Formats: sequence, C-alpha cells, structure tokens
Amino acid sequence: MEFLKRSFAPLTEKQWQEIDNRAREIFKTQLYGRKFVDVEGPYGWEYAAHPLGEVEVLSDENEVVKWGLRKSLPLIELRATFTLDLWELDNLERGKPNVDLSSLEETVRKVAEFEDEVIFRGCEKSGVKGLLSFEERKIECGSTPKDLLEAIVRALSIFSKDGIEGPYTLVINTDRWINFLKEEAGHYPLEKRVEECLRGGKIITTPRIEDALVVSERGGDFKLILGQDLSIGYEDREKDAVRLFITETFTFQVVNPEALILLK
Amino acid sequence: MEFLKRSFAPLTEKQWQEIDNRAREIFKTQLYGRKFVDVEGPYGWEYAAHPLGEVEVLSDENEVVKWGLRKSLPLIELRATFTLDLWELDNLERGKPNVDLSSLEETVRKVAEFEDEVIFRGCEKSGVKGLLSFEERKIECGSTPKDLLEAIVRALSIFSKDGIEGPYTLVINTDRWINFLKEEAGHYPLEKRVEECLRGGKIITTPRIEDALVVSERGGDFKLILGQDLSIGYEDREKDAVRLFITETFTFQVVNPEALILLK
Amino acid sequence: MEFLKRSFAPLTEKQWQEIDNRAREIFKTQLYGRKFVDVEGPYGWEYAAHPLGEVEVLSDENEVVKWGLRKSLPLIELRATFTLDLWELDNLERGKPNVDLSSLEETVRKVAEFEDEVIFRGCEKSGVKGLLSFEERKIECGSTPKDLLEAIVRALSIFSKDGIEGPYTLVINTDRWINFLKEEAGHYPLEKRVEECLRGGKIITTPRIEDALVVSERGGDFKLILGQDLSIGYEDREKDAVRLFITETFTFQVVNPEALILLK
Repeated sequence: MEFLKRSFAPLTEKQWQEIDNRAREIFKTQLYGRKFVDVEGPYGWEYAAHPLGEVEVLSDENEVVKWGLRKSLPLIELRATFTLDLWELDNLERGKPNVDLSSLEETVRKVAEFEDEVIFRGCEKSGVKGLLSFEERKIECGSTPKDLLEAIVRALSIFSKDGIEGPYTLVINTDRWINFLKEEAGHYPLEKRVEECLRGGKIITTPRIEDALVVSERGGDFKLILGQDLSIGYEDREKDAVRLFITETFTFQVVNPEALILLK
Repeated sequence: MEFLKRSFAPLTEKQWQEIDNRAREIFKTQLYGRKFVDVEGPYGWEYAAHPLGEVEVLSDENEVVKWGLRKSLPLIELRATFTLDLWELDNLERGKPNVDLSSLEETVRKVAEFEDEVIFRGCEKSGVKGLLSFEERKIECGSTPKDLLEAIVRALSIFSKDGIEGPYTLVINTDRWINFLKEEAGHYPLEKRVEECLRGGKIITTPRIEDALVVSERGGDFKLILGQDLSIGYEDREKDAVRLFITETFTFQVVNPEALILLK
Repeated sequence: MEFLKRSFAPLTEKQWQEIDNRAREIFKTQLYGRKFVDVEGPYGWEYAAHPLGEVEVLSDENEVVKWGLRKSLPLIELRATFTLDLWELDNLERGKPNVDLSSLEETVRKVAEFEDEVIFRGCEKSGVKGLLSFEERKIECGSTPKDLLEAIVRALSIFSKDGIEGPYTLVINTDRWINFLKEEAGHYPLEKRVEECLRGGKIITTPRIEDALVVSERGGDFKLILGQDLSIGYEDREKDAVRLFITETFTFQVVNPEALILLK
C-alpha cells in the first residue's frame, strides 16, 4: 500500500509486474511453513501484537486491589533491500523477454529462509517457540524405510489416544527421503507404502528440517498471524539503480502441540 | 501461398493432397522440438528478424549524441528440393492406392533433422544457442535407473529453488532409455517410477539427443519463432518429372534457462 | 511515452509544454531531410529492424538442405542529454515570459545534425548508404547560373529516359545559391529562371550539403523508417537541476536511385 511508496519509483507498471511475478514465484516455491500452518489476517499495517489470553499478576499478595498485565505476542517487522539497475529494466519496454532480476531472487530466498526459521526453530527475542522445540513429543525410530513406516503407525496411534484427527502429512528432509528411496526396493514404491500408512496423507520434502515431522491438517493447531503480508516497496535511487525493499509483519503460534509429532 | 507457385504445377488437387498428407505425417513424427517448445507466429512470409530488446552503443564515450544499434535475430530461410516422376502420380487418378513418394519422405526427414539440430545445438552463423549449449545448468549422475531417479529428484529441487513450476518432461536418447529398462527389474515398471518422481510429467525418447534433458512445460521459456511454416511449392519440370521444394523461415530463442536442466 | 519517465520529473505541465514547443520549433527548422524524403512509421518503441527482402545463403553448394539468413536494417537508437536549472523554470509559473532553454536548443541542433548526416552521408556501422554516396548518378557542370540551368535541364532529360516523373526540387548549399544570385543579373530573378527550368519545382537551401542535388518528389523513392520519433524524457536530478534526454529510433533507405541526381 501507500506506505510502500511504489508510486514514487521511476518505474512503469510493466516493470512492477515483472518484479512482483518473480517474487511470487520464488515465494510460493520457497515458503514451506505456508504449506502446513493456517494463516490468519492480514491484520496490518498497524497491527502490533496478538493476544494470548492471560494475565500476569504484579500485585503483591496482601494488596487490596489486585492487578496485572495482559499478555500478547509482538509482531516481527521484516525489512530487506534490493538494488536493480535501471538500464536493464527499461529494456523490458524495449522488447526484451528476459530481464535480469537476480538480486530480487537472492534476497527473496533469504527472507523466506528467515520466516521458515522462525516457524521451525522460533525466536527467543520475540518469544516464539518453534515446531522443533516441542521435544516433549518425539519418537525414537530406526533409519530404514520399514522403521519409518512403523514410526508413522506409532505416530497415528498417538494421535488416536490424544483425540487428534484429520489428514496427516510428513515433512522430511530431502536427503533422508532420497536415501530411504534408495536403501531398499523397489518392488513396490516406498511413497505408496507411506501414503498408505500415512492414511490418505502426504509427503513434503523440506530442506529446512533435518529429520522429520508428522502433523495433522484438520486445522487450527498451528497458525501464522499476518499483519502486513510480504510486499515490495521503494526506498531511493542510486541513482542509476533503484533501491527497493521487501517487508512483512508476522508472528507464529503453536496452539495444539498434540497435533505435532517429531521423528528422531 | 502464392509464392509457392503450386497453381503452376502440372498436378491435380488429389496429388497435392497426397503429397501434403505424407509430409504432415513424417513431420509430426520427426519434429521433436515442437513437442517441448512453444511456437509463436507464423509471422511470414516477409518477417525478417525478431527483436531482442537491447542497444549496442557504437558512439564513443565523449560524443554529445550517443547512438547505437538495436539488436535482433535473423530468420533462417530453408529450401530443399524433391523430384517426383509424373507417370506415377497420374496412376493415382488411375485408381492406385499406394503412390511412391520416397524422395519426399527422405528430404522431409532431412529438413526435420536440420530444424532439430538448430533447436538442440543451435547455429553460430545465425547466433542461435541451443538447449545443449547451456552447460552452466548440468547435473552429474550415475548410469543406473536408480541414479536416474535420484538425478530427477535433484533437478526438481533445483527448479524449486529457482522458482520454476509446471509439468516436467524428460527428453532421453532412445538407446539409454532402452538400456535403463533392461538393466534392472522389472518388479515394478521403471516408466512408472519415473512418471512418479517426474511428478505427473512425461518421457519423450529423442534420437537427436545423446543423454537427457529435464524441462518444465509451464510455458514461455523456450520458443520457436515462426515466419513461414513448413510448406511445399513448385520449381520446374524435368520434364517427365516435376521438381518441387519445401521451405520454411524460423528462429529459436531460449528465454529462461532456469526451466532447463541437462543430465550428464 | 511511459519509457520516458516524464511523470517522475519535478515539472509542471506548463514547463513540459514550453520545452516541447521549443524543441519542435528548432526541429522543424533544422531537419532538412524531412523535407524531401518520405516517412513511414512510427513503428516503435520495440521495432528493431526493417526487412530488405533477401536471403544470404550460408549453405554449402552440395548440401541437401539449403539455408540462409534473411536480411534487414537495424534501427539506430539515439540518446542525448540536457541539463536545465530548476530556479529558472519555476519562474515560468512566477510569470516570466522568456525562460532560458539554451542547452535544449544546442543539443537539439546537434541531434538534428546527426540525423541529417545519416541521411546525406549514411553510416557504415549501420549499413546505411547516403544520398551523396550514389556517385554513379552525378553530372559535371559549370559554376555560373547559366551552367546551373543547363545542368537542371540535363537532369530532367535523364529523369525522362529513366521514367522518373513528379515535382522536382533542388537542394543547394546556401553559399553557392547566394553566389549564383550575386554573380550575374539581375534583369530577371534567377530563382524564377530556376523554378521554370525546374518545372514547377522548388529550391531548398541546405547547409549540410556542399554542392547540390536534384530529386523527384513523386513519392516512395527515399524513405525514413521511424520507430520512436524524436521525444524528450527524464533521467535524474542534479539536484538543483533536472537532467532530461532526447531519444529516437530510425533508419533510412534509398529505394529508387533513379529519382536522385547529384550536381558536381
């Protein structure tokens, strides 16, 4: 929006469109948490904190009037900057079909990594606890495909006792998935054995996790709080090059850890 | 069209039709690039160059008035000739069901090879760079079916980081495909393992490539510029035999090499 | 248009208008070729090459499939820059009737010279051959007004044998015209003798030619290919002064040299 100062950038709508398109593509392919966790919002651009629903009592014990502070999560405000040559975007309206947008891509990837780190590991400063921080819900299993299938069945039994329902999905490191696919036959695809044991579920290979998670997708158990979603705006000129920025505001909340299981 | 001088050939519409039909069949089965790359046009018959969208500056540095030349790709104009006996096409209207059209077939195959060479290797004279010239995007993999599947998964991970989406297709040499199918079981078809790892994609066996390519089919990344598409016209008489020709005008452009991956 | 970034210049419409007006005036008075040669287009801003209608065959002699490259003329892209003080354009809306626009005028004159040089001499780099390069069509004549009239009659006889019709015009260096007017009487204006021998034609005094040309104006024999016509846009700030630029894209083609005659 208006705080992005896009109107003041020496660019045509065509160039803005190309930039936005490439950003969207990289993001859709590089944002992995967005695949498992719900999204609420956007609340922005002014939204500053998400309530937790508790009071920390600061009053002493023998005070007549008891009082405390109501708790919330501060939204994380993200800024990153790109620099694009001008002589090279105007070749777009000169008829060039492929305009170099490399710095955009690099920095987009970096911010995607940032958000995925928050979701998966969290942030102490912000008070966010990541999915991989709920060590209290973890299975110890082997390292073969068969061990993996047994572990998945165990996980679904756990979900059963805890009342957790819904489609299930398995988030794996890419390398471990590849090695599971390589380690044993072959006489029936492993992905099918899995999608069967993972009863109507899916597999999602994610390089930002090392081992694996099993999560239910019924809804409402992991949620990303959105103020200002990812947006690109303008800062200044270089002057032969334009400096833009990408920004966001967000927090993350694990609501029901019972819908989460870690695997070794 | 009119530049083809078909009206001046001592032939009936029946004979023209037979000729055109056989040409179309051979072409549909022998034109392999047409299976992966988009086609724009036809622009012909006068279209002479396709713009690139850049200026090469020829002005010196200290000139007051700066100037350069706007760049483009010249269209390649293709001619080949056939000779057909007359006594042998008139047997068509005499009731013969199978008329010999061998020279047509041979020369059609040759021109198909020509276009496929341009697409795959390119042309220095014309300034076309072929698919197999983007060595900067190449994977080193093994030689077994399992190695192949691992390589395909690696390729799709690459497409993932580069923001490349869409159906995927695997262009292979026929011999290597056959040997992959022969080398190991058997207890589950390899083509299915592939179409699965090649997630909803295809395999296309192409004798004009030696090893393999993986390419996305989302659209707009490889494109063939068409002026005058493949057409047959008339030159002269022999006189007992008619001399015809086949012609085309075309260039080729790889727009987004990120949608391209070479395999060993 | 939009590639000119006029909207991003810290200027009001009044100032843009003054600038454009002065540019147009200087151009109309300083563009001499525009007086004789036809103009086609504008094709821009993406137009990159104008077809010539020929194929250069690169195929060897004994190749089965013959091929070549279709030929064209690259458009020349022209850039020049002006710098205008700000404190001095805002006095326009302060009520000043005469705003200093000298750098504009100088640079406009320079680019006009550039285009006239291309038309008259041509450009080797671009492959343009100028009017004064067709030495094969040249008359040797005297240096007196009477010699000039005889030469004009000879030229029209030539046009006669070559089938060239239409109004005729005589492009002369200014100095030679003046000296012809001074050299002999006087008892009947020379311009009238000329316009008579130059049967219903004209005289156009042009400082970018040294001796003279006679050309027919029937149409279609000399033509200027226009992509982006002359236009002014914005580059940056200085910051107390605004930097603008003037740009064009064009080529030139002599189609029928029979409509052209050079005089000594």
